[PDB]
Amino acid sequence: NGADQNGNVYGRIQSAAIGQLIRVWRHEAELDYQRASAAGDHVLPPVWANQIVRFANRSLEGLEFACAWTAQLLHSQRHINEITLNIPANISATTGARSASVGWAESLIGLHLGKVALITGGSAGIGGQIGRLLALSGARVMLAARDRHKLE
Amino acid sequence: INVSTIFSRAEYYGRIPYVTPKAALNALSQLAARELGARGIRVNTIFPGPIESDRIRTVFQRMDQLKGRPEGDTAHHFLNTMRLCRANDQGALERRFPSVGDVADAAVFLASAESAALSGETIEVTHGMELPACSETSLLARTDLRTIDASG
Amino acid sequence: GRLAGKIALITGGAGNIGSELTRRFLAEGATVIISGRNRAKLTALAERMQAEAGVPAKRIDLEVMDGSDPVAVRAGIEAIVARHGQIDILVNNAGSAGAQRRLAEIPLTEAELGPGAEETLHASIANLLGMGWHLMRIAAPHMPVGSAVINVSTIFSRAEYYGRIPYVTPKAALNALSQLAARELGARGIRVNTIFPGPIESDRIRTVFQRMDQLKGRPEGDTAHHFLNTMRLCRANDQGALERRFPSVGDVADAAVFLASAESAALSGETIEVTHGMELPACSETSLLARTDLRTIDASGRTTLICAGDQIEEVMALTGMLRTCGSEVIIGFRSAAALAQFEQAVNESRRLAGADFTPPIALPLDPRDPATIDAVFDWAGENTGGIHAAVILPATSHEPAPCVIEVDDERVLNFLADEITGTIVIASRLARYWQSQRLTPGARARGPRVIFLSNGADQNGNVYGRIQSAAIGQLIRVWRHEAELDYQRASAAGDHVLPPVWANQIVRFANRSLEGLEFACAWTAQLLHSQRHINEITLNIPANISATTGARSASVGWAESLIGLHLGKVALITGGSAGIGGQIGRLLALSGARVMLAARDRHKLE
Repeated sequence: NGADQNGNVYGRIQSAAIGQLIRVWRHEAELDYQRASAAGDHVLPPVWANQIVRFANRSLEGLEFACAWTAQLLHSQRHINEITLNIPANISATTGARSASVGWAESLIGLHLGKVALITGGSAGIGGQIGRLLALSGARVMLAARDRHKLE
Repeated sequence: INVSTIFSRAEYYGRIPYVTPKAALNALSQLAARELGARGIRVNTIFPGPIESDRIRTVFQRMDQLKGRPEGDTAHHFLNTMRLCRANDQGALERRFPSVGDVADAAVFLASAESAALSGETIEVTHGMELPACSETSLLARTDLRTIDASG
Repeated sequence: GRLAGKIALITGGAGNIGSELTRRFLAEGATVIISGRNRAKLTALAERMQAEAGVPAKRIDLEVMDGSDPVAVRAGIEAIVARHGQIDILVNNAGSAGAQRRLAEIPLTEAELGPGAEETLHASIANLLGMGWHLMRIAAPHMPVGSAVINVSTIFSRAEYYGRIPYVTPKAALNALSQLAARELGARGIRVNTIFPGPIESDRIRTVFQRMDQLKGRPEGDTAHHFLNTMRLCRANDQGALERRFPSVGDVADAAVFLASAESAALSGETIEVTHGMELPACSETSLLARTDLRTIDASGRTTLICAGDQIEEVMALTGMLRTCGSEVIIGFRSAAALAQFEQAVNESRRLAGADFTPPIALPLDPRDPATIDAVFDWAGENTGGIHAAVILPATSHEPAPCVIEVDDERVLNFLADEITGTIVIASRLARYWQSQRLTPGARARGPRVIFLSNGADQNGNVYGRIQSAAIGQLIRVWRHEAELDYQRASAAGDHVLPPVWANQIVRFANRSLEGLEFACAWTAQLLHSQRHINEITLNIPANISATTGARSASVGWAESLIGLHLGKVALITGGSAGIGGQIGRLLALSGARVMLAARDRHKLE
């Protein structure tokens, strides 16, 4: 039930049913894989299944976060012992950033944390770009130029 | 008063059509209690464990063969899940299956006016079955999608 | 009668609900031994019971007893078992109203007892948590097979029950004690059960709700109206109208008769709530599934206070991970001996690391002595500019007795005095300090952040950790409500005060991994110095760190500013057997590109 902002009871009943199904299915696949390993047959590892809940979201960015975690659980090596994973009603748990995301800088932040930088003529152009981009890297920037409005 | 089964929250093998609808029934019981509170009808749920019967013995043997395990391991495990001992016919304390009379006494408790202040609660006639009530978490951190490769 | 022929003793029967329980139990043929601190009240209850219900004197006994003293309770239990031989029903109902004051105004000593206060924090904890513990401990050796323990807890042990921490925290601790005592007594064949009555219709609850009304700065009846809204059921009144009101003592008495009788044999460790359908969050718990992003955290100008016990390793780790972010640290110990071992460890570390290793600033913080706390606060205010953040660890890291029922008295008194009372004292002092401060207009200052890092001890597991965790979690919930409403009142007054206190707890005793301590320290730093809010109270750690890839220490060093730079590319390097070719191929491989290592030698290339 990606459906949100209304509250659902059929959603809860579906969540309980699917969670029980996932639990019993994981147990089935696990013991089946041990049976196969005892038989020595090269068989696929146990089926790993999980559930992602969304109704418990009041915000807009819940769908993208849920899709990102869906891809994360699908593609990576990550395992989660619990079957049901709810989404917090307000995404104020890891900074904010909307789409965080990764694009246009993640290789950049933290490279110059702890430094102090004074740049001259940073009103616009290359000076503004270097000041801003180094500021995102974690240093403290001291923008000096003539026109006050462009600086602010 | 609805009689559900405790194995709706345990590792209960080979029996999805038996376990899933009962968990859905528990959720329906909670929601129906909420809705019928307004109209003034009390709703109560009971969780009887493995009750003394021939059918449960056949069920345990079936689980034993389907797991590929010697007979009695299912009984030993679910009896280890208990906490309580009751005096047997000879007065000795042992771990044994709860009887139908206990479930009947609890049910007549819930039905009668003596249980007026109870609504949507759950009582377990289980001799102390210790099972995980639920397995739930929340996703409080954003996804790291840079290192994910999904080729092929 | 269902209870005929059995020996039933009820603690705190001199009160309202206790009298109802005594009357109902005697109506069922049970022999009732009423206990209490006042001989006159028990005598009056016995005589009124005999006069009204016609009970023969042979079936009522008086045991004038101090429940908070284990030695006196032991003597009384020996006397009662000498006079009767066996006890069948143990009704744990006694308790006090507790100090109805805020954390910033809670009484610590007898000299601080103001108007409206009947006892101190220590007295409340002794009269609510420890007394039942001792009662079980010395009753069970004399409880025959088939006996029953019924303890009447309160549903307000899982709600925002304002202004009454000494009344709510020991009750949650008592609930945890009830579960674990039921688990252990299952081996001895004694059932243990718990009742959660909601608000109980009486003058006591009315006065309590009124006091909450003034202390909240709210109109009369707001608390009663809210708690009436929290329930589901409506019952027919004396006029037949279907209305919501508090459940009566008779319903709780009927539940107790059901549980005490053999009809409830199959019930062990369960909970029945006579609440007309109370709607409260059963628990607030999550798990940490992703590793910390510590790169963006800057802790300049902040001060962190570590209130720790005898564990040196975790203090070292916390100090290191805190100096990673550049925050200043102040450290206090509950015992001077552990401070001496800390000094010896610091001496060894300074010898090994040379002169550039700065020794941590060490001070004493004994919870029993407010003077040490005040002195450390003044020292921090004068040398570092005030305390901004606090982490609190348990009183001891040593493992308590593996059981809860065979432990001796001195150990129980130690755990009661330090892990429960001391934590509340430290929290009260911290709240007072942080609420005394004022802000200069136009400045955005951050609210205090408090982190209780509980039994980090792993690989063994223990029940005292669970009890402490429940107590601290309820303390955190009620303290958050306290600080929230305090900030609302302060803002209504136009005063620039510090933002509301944000407290959280970190549990570790479920983990089995070696890297658990580093992960917990990293999450402590992240929760302590970032801008983030986690609305949950307790945050457990996964038992095996297989939640986010692996990587051990992930960490950040030597790679992260380069990973993913050239994703999706294909690169062929020539002559990459060793040297600059090997380095460039390796680092590009970490960059997210696909590498074909080409050179002459097979062995070096492989």
